[PDB]
Amino acid sequence: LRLKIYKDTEGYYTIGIGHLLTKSPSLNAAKSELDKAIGRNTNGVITKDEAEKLFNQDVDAAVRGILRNAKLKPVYDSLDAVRRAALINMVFQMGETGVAGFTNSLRMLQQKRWDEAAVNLAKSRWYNQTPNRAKRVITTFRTGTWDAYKNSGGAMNIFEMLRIDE
Repeated sequence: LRLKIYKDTEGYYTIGIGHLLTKSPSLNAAKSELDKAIGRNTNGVITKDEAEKLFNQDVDAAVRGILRNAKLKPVYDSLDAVRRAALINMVFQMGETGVAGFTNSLRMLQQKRWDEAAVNLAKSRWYNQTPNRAKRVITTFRTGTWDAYKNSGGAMNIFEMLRIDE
Protein backbone atom coordinates (compact mmCIF):
# COMPACT_ATOMS: atom_id res chain seq x y z
CA LEU A 1 0.00 0.00 0.00
CA ARG A 2 2.72 2.39 -1.11
CA LEU A 3 1.33 5.88 -1.69
CA LYS A 4 4.76 6.89 -3.01
CA ILE A 5 6.68 5.57 -6.01
CA TYR A 6 8.86 2.49 -5.30
CA LYS A 7 10.76 -0.16 -7.28
CA ASP A 8 9.52 -3.72 -7.78
CA THR A 9 11.85 -6.71 -7.24
CA GLU A 10 13.04 -6.15 -10.81
CA GLY A 11 13.91 -2.48 -10.44
CA TYR A 12 10.83 -1.04 -12.18
CA TYR A 13 9.08 2.05 -10.90
CA THR A 14 5.75 1.16 -9.36
CA ILE A 15 3.12 2.43 -6.90
CA GLY A 16 0.06 1.43 -4.86
CA ILE A 17 -0.62 -2.29 -4.94
CA GLY A 18 1.83 -3.48 -7.61
CA HIS A 19 0.70 -1.01 -10.28
CA LEU A 20 3.63 -0.81 -12.69
CA LEU A 21 4.43 2.65 -14.00
CA THR A 22 7.33 2.15 -16.41
CA LYS A 23 10.25 -0.05 -17.25
CA SER A 24 12.31 3.08 -17.91
CA PRO A 25 15.18 3.89 -15.48
CA SER A 26 13.70 7.35 -14.99
CA LEU A 27 11.70 8.75 -12.07
CA ASN A 28 10.64 11.59 -14.38
CA ALA A 29 9.03 9.13 -16.80
CA ALA A 30 7.53 7.21 -13.86
CA LYS A 31 5.95 10.36 -12.40
CA SER A 32 4.66 11.34 -15.84
CA GLU A 33 2.99 7.97 -16.33
CA LEU A 34 1.60 8.30 -12.80
CA ASP A 35 0.02 11.71 -13.47
CA LYS A 36 -1.84 10.43 -16.55
CA ALA A 37 -3.32 7.50 -14.62
CA ILE A 38 -4.44 9.62 -11.68
CA GLY A 39 -5.62 12.74 -13.49
CA ARG A 40 -3.56 15.44 -11.72
CA ASN A 41 0.05 16.49 -11.09
CA THR A 42 1.06 13.99 -8.39
CA ASN A 43 4.79 14.60 -8.07
CA GLY A 44 4.85 10.88 -7.26
CA VAL A 45 2.45 10.76 -4.30
CA ILE A 46 -1.18 9.59 -4.28
CA THR A 47 -3.99 9.21 -1.76
CA LYS A 48 -5.37 6.00 -0.26
CA ASP A 49 -8.47 6.54 -2.40
CA GLU A 50 -6.44 6.95 -5.57
CA ALA A 51 -4.30 3.86 -4.94
CA GLU A 52 -7.44 1.77 -4.30
CA LYS A 53 -9.04 2.95 -7.55
CA LEU A 54 -5.97 1.89 -9.57
CA PHE A 55 -6.05 -1.46 -7.76
CA ASN A 56 -9.75 -2.04 -8.53
CA GLN A 57 -9.06 -1.20 -12.19
CA ASP A 58 -6.14 -3.66 -12.28
CA VAL A 59 -8.24 -6.48 -10.77
CA ASP A 60 -11.06 -5.67 -13.22
CA ALA A 61 -8.60 -5.96 -16.13
CA ALA A 62 -7.26 -9.34 -15.04
CA VAL A 63 -10.83 -10.71 -14.97
CA ARG A 64 -11.57 -9.25 -18.41
CA GLY A 65 -8.36 -10.77 -19.71
CA ILE A 66 -9.48 -14.11 -18.35
CA LEU A 67 -12.99 -13.95 -19.81
CA ARG A 68 -11.47 -12.95 -23.18
CA ASN A 69 -8.96 -15.82 -23.29
CA ALA A 70 -10.19 -19.08 -24.83
CA LYS A 71 -7.99 -21.24 -22.57
CA LEU A 72 -8.65 -19.50 -19.26
CA LYS A 73 -12.37 -18.70 -19.42
CA PRO A 74 -13.40 -22.40 -19.47
CA VAL A 75 -11.14 -23.12 -16.51
CA TYR A 76 -12.28 -20.03 -14.61
CA ASP A 77 -15.99 -20.73 -15.16
CA SER A 78 -15.53 -24.27 -13.78
CA LEU A 79 -13.80 -23.16 -10.56
CA ASP A 80 -15.23 -22.37 -7.13
CA ALA A 81 -14.89 -18.73 -5.94
CA VAL A 82 -11.69 -19.22 -3.91
CA ARG A 83 -9.80 -21.04 -6.68
CA ARG A 84 -10.99 -18.37 -9.08
CA ALA A 85 -9.14 -15.78 -6.96
CA ALA A 86 -5.97 -17.85 -7.25
CA LEU A 87 -6.30 -17.75 -11.05
CA ILE A 88 -7.06 -14.02 -10.90
CA ASN A 89 -3.88 -13.49 -8.86
CA MET A 90 -1.66 -15.35 -11.33
CA VAL A 91 -3.08 -13.26 -14.19
CA PHE A 92 -2.73 -10.04 -12.23
CA GLN A 93 0.93 -10.97 -11.72
CA MET A 94 1.93 -12.32 -15.14
CA GLY A 95 -0.73 -11.55 -17.75
CA GLU A 96 -3.35 -13.77 -19.44
CA THR A 97 -0.85 -15.07 -22.01
CA GLY A 98 1.65 -16.16 -19.36
CA VAL A 99 -0.89 -18.18 -17.38
CA ALA A 100 -2.49 -19.70 -20.51
CA GLY A 101 0.82 -21.46 -21.24
CA PHE A 102 0.35 -23.82 -18.28
CA THR A 103 -1.53 -26.38 -20.39
CA ASN A 104 -1.32 -29.41 -18.11
CA SER A 105 -1.88 -27.51 -14.86
CA LEU A 106 -4.99 -25.81 -16.32
CA ARG A 107 -6.30 -29.10 -17.71
CA MET A 108 -5.76 -30.56 -14.24
CA LEU A 109 -7.76 -27.73 -12.60
CA GLN A 110 -10.59 -28.24 -15.09
CA GLN A 111 -10.75 -31.89 -14.01
CA LYS A 112 -10.60 -31.14 -10.25
CA ARG A 113 -7.20 -32.87 -9.96
CA TRP A 114 -5.88 -30.40 -7.39
CA ASP A 115 -2.76 -32.33 -6.31
CA GLU A 116 -1.47 -32.86 -9.83
CA ALA A 117 -2.15 -29.23 -10.73
CA ALA A 118 -0.18 -28.14 -7.64
CA VAL A 119 2.67 -30.52 -8.46
CA ASN A 120 3.10 -29.17 -11.98
CA LEU A 121 2.84 -25.47 -11.14
CA ALA A 122 5.70 -25.88 -8.63
CA LYS A 123 7.62 -26.99 -11.67
CA SER A 124 7.55 -23.57 -13.30
CA ARG A 125 9.73 -20.52 -13.88
CA TRP A 126 7.02 -18.54 -12.10
CA TYR A 127 7.44 -20.66 -9.01
CA ASN A 128 11.24 -20.46 -9.09
CA GLN A 129 11.18 -16.64 -9.19
CA THR A 130 8.46 -15.83 -6.58
CA PRO A 131 8.18 -19.08 -4.51
CA ASN A 132 6.69 -17.60 -1.32
CA ARG A 133 3.83 -16.28 -3.39
CA ALA A 134 3.46 -19.20 -5.80
CA LYS A 135 3.40 -21.45 -2.71
CA ARG A 136 0.44 -19.54 -1.26
CA VAL A 137 -1.33 -19.47 -4.65
CA ILE A 138 -0.77 -23.17 -5.29
CA THR A 139 -2.01 -24.14 -1.80
CA THR A 140 -5.12 -22.12 -2.62
CA PHE A 141 -5.55 -24.14 -5.82
CA ARG A 142 -4.87 -27.39 -3.98
CA THR A 143 -7.19 -26.92 -0.97
CA GLY A 144 -9.81 -24.42 -2.11
CA THR A 145 -9.24 -22.48 1.12
CA TRP A 146 -7.47 -19.25 2.14
CA ASP A 147 -5.42 -21.13 4.77
CA ALA A 148 -2.05 -20.24 3.25
CA TYR A 149 -2.69 -16.52 3.89
CA LYS A 150 -3.53 -16.85 7.59
CA ASN A 151 0.00 -16.32 8.97
CA SER A 152 0.47 -13.19 6.86
CA GLY A 153 -2.68 -11.50 8.10
CA GLY A 154 -5.43 -13.53 6.46
CA ALA A 155 -7.61 -13.10 3.38
CA MET A 156 -11.25 -13.67 2.43
CA ASN A 157 -11.18 -12.11 -1.05
CA ILE A 158 -8.89 -11.41 -4.05
CA PHE A 159 -8.32 -7.86 -2.78
CA GLU A 160 -6.94 -8.95 0.59
CA MET A 161 -5.13 -11.77 -1.24
CA LEU A 162 -3.35 -9.49 -3.72
CA ARG A 163 -2.67 -7.01 -0.92
CA ILE A 164 -0.49 -9.69 0.67
CA ASP A 165 1.15 -11.18 -2.46
CA GLU A 166 2.33 -7.76 -3.61
